[PDB]
This record gives sequence, structure tokens and C-alpha cells, in this order.
Amino acid sequence: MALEICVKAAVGAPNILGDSPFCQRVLLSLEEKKIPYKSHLINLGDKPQWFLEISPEGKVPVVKIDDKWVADSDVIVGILEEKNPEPPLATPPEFASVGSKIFPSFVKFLKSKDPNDGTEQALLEELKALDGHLKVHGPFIAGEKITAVDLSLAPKLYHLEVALGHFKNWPIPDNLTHVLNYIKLLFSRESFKKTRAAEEHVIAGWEPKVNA
Ligand SMILES: O=C1O[C@H]([C@@H](O)CO)C(=O)C1=O
Repeated sequence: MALEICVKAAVGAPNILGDSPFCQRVLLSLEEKKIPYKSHLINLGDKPQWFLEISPEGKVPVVKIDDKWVADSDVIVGILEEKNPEPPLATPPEFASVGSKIFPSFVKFLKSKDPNDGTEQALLEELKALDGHLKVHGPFIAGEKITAVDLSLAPKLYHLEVALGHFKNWPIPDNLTHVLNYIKLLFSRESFKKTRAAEEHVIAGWEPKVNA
């Protein structure tokens, strides 16, 4: 009963948000609404089937909406907004077009067996195509307010800053004048500052996920 968020924690530490920007989203879309919840944090499987059977895949991250189950962190950006009593945040702007290319390409940046040095030459132009229109709107990666593109990307940018920072601390130039200031906003609000992981426990959970 109530919002029972059932989520992968850090590797080794079932009390902190670690290597999953995917679970950090679920906190973000409810903290933007200010709606209260509880976070059942799982280290890899250390909580039994009652915390996993909420997923149609058996995979965390997933949610109960007062025991009424909902599937994974990438369809939660619709289904946790659809079933909410507080205002839905699922609304896709024009920024969802470029943001849907950034969404997997920044996961592949953290799995760059295929070179990141060649990948980054597309990521700078993906960031420019987003940033060139975001600098007209001002504050958030979905435009004037937080909606689905911030829900797709916001903790994944902080996970890139932390986990890519461990081996290739890739700078955002001031020409990306929304992106470079929006990363500073992730250290603020309820919707981003509460979803911040402990940073060693992002890196030590991301290492085997360069492979897996
Ligand atoms: O979004 C992210 O990228 C990495 C890996 O998944 C890359 O495959 C990480 O661990 C986190 O979940």
C-alpha cells in the first residue's frame, strides 16, 4: 500500500541509488509532483520475489501505485504519470525527438567498446541540436518545466558526470550554455538533489556494466 518503489540500488549497498539513473528517475517524477512514496532498494536480488514480481520482466526498477503494479523505468515515464492523482509529467515536447537519440547514445557512451572518441563527434551535435532551442526556453531539458525529456535524461547526465569522470572527464563547453548550467541544477530542487547517488557507489556499480 502507498507508492512502493522497488528499485536497483548501488552494487554492494542496498540503501543508496548508485549505478542506476533508471531508478533515480522514479524518485524524480514523484518529487517533481511532491507526492510521497517509499523506496525498496535492492542490491542485485537481496530482497525476495515479492519485491520483483511487481515487474512483468521480474526486473527492478518498477513501482506499485498502492500495490497496483507498473512496469520498468523507461515506460514509467508514461504509466506512473497516467495513474497519478497529482499532475502528469509524461507530455512530450519537440525536445523528445533529439532526447530519444541522447537517451541510448549516453548509455552507449558508458559501454564504449565501440570508441567513445568517435561517438562523441555525434554527441556534441546531439547536444547542440537540443541546446540551441533549450536556450530559448531557459530552465529544463523538456523546456519551461520538467516533463518526459528530463525524466528520460536528468539522472543519466549526472551518472555520466560521475562514472565517465572516473576515466574520461569529458567537458561540456560554454557554447552548450543550457547543458553546462542544467548540470549545476541537478545539485538542486527536490526532483534532482534527492535523486543524487553516492558517487564511488555509482562507479563501483558501473564497472561490470561496461560489460553487462
Ligand atoms: O545508464 C547507465 O549506463 C551504464 C551502463 O548501463 C551502460 O550500458 C550504467 O551502468 C547506467 O545504468
